[PDB]
Amino acid sequence: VKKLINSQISLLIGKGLHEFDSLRDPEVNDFRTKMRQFCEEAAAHRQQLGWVEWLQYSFPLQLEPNRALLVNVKFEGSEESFTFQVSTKDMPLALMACALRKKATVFRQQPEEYALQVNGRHEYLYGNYPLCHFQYICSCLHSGLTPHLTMVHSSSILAMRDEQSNLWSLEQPFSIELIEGRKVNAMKLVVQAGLFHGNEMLCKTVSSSEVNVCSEPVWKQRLEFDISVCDLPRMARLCFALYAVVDCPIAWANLMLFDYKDQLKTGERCLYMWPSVLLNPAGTVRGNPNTESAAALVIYLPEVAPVYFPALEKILELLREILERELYEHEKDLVWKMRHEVQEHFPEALARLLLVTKWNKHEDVAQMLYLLCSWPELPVLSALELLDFSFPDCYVGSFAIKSLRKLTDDELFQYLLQLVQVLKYESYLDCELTKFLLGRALANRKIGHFLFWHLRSEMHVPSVALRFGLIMEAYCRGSTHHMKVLMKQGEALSKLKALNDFVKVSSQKTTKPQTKEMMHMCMRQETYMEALSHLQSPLDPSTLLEEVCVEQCTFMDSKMKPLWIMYSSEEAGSAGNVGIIFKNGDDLRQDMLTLQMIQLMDVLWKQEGLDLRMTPYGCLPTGDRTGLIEVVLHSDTIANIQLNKSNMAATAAFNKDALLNWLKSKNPGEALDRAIEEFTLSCAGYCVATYVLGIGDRHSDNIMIRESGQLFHIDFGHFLGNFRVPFILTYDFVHVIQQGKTNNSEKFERFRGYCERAYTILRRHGLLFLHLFALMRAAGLPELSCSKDIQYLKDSLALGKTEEEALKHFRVKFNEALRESW
Ligand SMILES: CC(C)n1nc(C#Cc2cccc(O)c2)c2c(N)ncnc21
Repeated sequence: VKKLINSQISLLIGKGLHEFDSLRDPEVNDFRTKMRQFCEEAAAHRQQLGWVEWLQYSFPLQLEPNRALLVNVKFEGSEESFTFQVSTKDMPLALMACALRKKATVFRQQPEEYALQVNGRHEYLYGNYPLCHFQYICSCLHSGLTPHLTMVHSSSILAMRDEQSNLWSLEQPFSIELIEGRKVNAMKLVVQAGLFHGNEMLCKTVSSSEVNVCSEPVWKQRLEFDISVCDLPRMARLCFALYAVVDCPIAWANLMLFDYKDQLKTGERCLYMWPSVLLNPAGTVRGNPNTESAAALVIYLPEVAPVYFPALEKILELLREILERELYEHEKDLVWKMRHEVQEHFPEALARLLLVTKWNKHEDVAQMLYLLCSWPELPVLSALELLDFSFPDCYVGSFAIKSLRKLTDDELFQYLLQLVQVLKYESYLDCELTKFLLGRALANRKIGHFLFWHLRSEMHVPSVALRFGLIMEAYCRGSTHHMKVLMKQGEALSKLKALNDFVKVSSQKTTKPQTKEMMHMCMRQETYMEALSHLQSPLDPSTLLEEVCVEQCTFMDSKMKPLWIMYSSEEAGSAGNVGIIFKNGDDLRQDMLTLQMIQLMDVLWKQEGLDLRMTPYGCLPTGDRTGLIEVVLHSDTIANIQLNKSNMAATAAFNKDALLNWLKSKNPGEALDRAIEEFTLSCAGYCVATYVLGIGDRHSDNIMIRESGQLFHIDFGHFLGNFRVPFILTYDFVHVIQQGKTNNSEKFERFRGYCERAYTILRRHGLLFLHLFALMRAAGLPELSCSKDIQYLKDSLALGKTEEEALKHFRVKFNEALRESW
């Protein structure tokens, strides 16, 4: 059985556990040891949780950032239900007392024993919050549906919990021996090295002699460095580039100069190199695993007598403000002199001072650290900054995790994406960020859910395979039940990948009706119906994907021929009628990120009382150029609506009418105004989000509308202006805002306000978006690479100007956009 588990993990994580031993690497060993233990202690705790505490682990609350409503409640072991009238202000408990009072009458005769389930979902309503505060009641009110819930008893939830059981001496210059290499090229070879502490180098770089592009090369030279050894900061990273010349790059490689156990390194090292596009401090510090086909440099670290980085005990012994909101040489000096007054009077300026400290003078690091040890904790926003590669020092990083523990789960969920990329910044395997992420992930099943997919989705990337594999194993050890649930998911994705391949081939030999019919047959096979049914949606674990409606599944006509898969649930009703789209052949990362940034805007907007009726649909990469998109139902592209067909509700005299005629046929009588309002509001959000993010190549095929009026965008392969992308106002939306009328500045100008509010709200959190993109640089995304891309955001938010100017500027942009509307 111990064998079984091991083998299911191997299958889950897409790499086999045997490959971890094979390496004969004790760092991997220790990581595997320490992390298993830690994780197992987390599951121990979980099986003693109170029933309510268990619910908070497994089904965390889905909350919003007087008036009457109708609710259906029912009990578990019965089909009989009651419909109570209540107030949106009422707590869940009030409902639960109704229900039981009704039960005790029809059945002829204790609220807190209970939680309410959303029917057909992994979703529960509990806590002291007005019904209307829950996303589910909230949502129910817009669409006009009546919430449906089930009284679940404490014994029934405990039954669930149950089921789920498992030093200063050395003053001479630093040097290595460059010895030999083993690749091929066209013309002379040369090497280049520099000692880096993150971005900043710690001395001028040095070089090789010229060696003809021959071998198999052999240098046997001490490369000597412009820095004394006793100065090397703890996170000294030594970086090599190998290229050729008469500039043509070939390979790079980095290593940490101390091992993971603080011991400085000697003697000889063989270096398996990574392929080129010249010196790459940001690259990983682990060798290329394709040792067969890769160039391997050999070097010799010269045993300097063991030696350890000194323990913290030892380190403990050993016109200001105007600039303080990129500073000159002297400006830096003042800051450093004032460092105690910075700690005492401006603790939030920690970062600007870290960047002034002299990472290549050991004495100064010792003093900086000495301050950091009594530095007050910082706001979440400031902590997010300290995580950047600009702050390699492990003592700073630890302080940043410390400051970040106060992240709520919802906040944590919000920035999870970037915290995983940051892992790519880590120099060793056992690190503060990992324990944190795994700890928080073992405390919340939703966090656990997404950490795992973020990790699984990158197992094809050689530079991260081992790091991520090791983490997913650890999670598994501390959550056997959840591992079974995710295999269920991966098994489904496995089938879609085979089904999607069939469809690509098929669709090149035959007609779309013919191919759809074969898909349906292939899906009807026992192995498929079994693998595609009765799972949690990898896009949102609280969504249950029950029986797949084969007759309703099909495929899109785009290049990669993505799949459209529908699902139903008798137990959830019309709420269990959800759909997912499988796509294989494209990078979904960029789209995912884009979608997370919109969702965040909507959060920030909502927090200031502005609801722009956004449609933040799920989009989740799962594997190599594979992942999942959420089906938004009851929607159609602008392009389709505008085909202006015959024998349709919507055919007018003028192509400009069609889209409004469409809103009309979906919304009879009085209800047309609501839809125009939902259209106007969402239209403003998308105009701002696309403008702020530099998204372009909007056109009527990749914009959609829901029957409610809500407009939203799909298919984002381009942001940050990577084809200055102008703000866009499309004439036919403008026509819808203006309720069909030629002139209507009352409706058109309310629309401008929506835009200006939305825009100015995001400037207030400009720095949260700058920090988040700074951390996304670790993703390797082609369109998020250098400083020019972040500048793009600097300029779109006018984050350097006062709010008078930015708003004035924005107003010129919007006007310009109007000119372009006919
Ligand atoms: C109607 C078609 C065009 N369509 N396409 C939809 C879609 C997509 C998508 C989103 C981001 C990236 C990407 O490549 C594709 C879609 C959806 N999500 N919900 C409802 N209908 C949808």
